[PDB]
Amino acid sequence: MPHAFKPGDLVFAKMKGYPHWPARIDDIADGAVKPPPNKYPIFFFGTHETAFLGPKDLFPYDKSKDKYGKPNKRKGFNEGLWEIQNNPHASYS
Repeated sequence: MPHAFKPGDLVFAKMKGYPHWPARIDDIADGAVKPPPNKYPIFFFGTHETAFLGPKDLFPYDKSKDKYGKPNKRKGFNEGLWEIQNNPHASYS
């Protein structure tokens, strides 16, 4: 059965006006800006941007890849597919 989201979990994350996007739940580094309550730090593969999202916008990668894991015209998306599949836990700093 599902647990709560934890750092390292892989997802497609949904933001308004964007396709479901390969992403991971990030850690918050010591000394770094924390998310608002009920929000997780989301690292988007390919674009390498962070946004804060709640679970309603987080789709677990294993369950969702057959729907959302397909090339997209959007900038950085295809890079993003490679990253989540090939090295999703790497430093992209």
